[PDB]
Amino acid sequence: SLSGVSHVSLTVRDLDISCRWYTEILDWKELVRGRGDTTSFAHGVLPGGLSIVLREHDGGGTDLFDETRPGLDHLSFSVESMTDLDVLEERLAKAGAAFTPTQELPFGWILAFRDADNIALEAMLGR
Amino acid sequence: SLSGVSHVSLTVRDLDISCRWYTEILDWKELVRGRGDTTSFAHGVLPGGLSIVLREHDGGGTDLFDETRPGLDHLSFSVESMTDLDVLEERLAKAGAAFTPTQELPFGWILAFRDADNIALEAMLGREGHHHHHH
Repeated sequence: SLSGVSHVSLTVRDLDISCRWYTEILDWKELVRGRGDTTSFAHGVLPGGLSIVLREHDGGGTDLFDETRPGLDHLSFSVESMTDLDVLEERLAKAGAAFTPTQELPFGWILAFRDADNIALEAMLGR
Repeated sequence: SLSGVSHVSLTVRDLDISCRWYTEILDWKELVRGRGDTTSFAHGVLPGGLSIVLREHDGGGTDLFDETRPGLDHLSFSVESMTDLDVLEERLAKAGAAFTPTQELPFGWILAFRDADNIALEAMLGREGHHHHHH
């Protein structure tokens, strides 16, 4: 049957800028780079093994991510301990990224942040 | 350390339509639906454990899924056997959904399809180290 996620492909405004951001913030490791007919991409993997492909589409506007547009509302990553969240907050702050400090909720702790294109991301330590 | 995807929250034009679509196509099972500040949501889980939250924004439904816009380009699921792909194609066809026949590639087989909001999805089966091409 269906097991899980093979990989998530995210559209970014500037490949290079996003590659650096994901590398610095989430330890994303670029494996290969490439060029499509109307796009440029970078396939990378996060600690834990999750595959994340960043894709820049030709002649894209300046337009940022918008939760109200069909597609991604937000992507939530699972972490192993509170330390992971502390480290993320430290990296986010140092990069001057937008983020709301870890909040404790009924089902766990959530750290909500935004990438270089305002894409809504979260890191959660579940109970 | 980061350990993968906790869950994926998708923005959809019509919550009810999407719930039925995901239930019927991917055996998504709704665990609870509620109301947020400016949204309606339904949290469900897929076979294999992946959590998917469907979310309808009160002020949404005017723009279309557009992979050229920041956010999701496409979401690819891992499947265990060819039969999983065969079943998906059958369901997609029966439902009159948008999809292309499963394609055989060097490193595996991929079934590309769209949900009710045209969001780009894929089902993937690996080749190397398996015997799916030996039957």
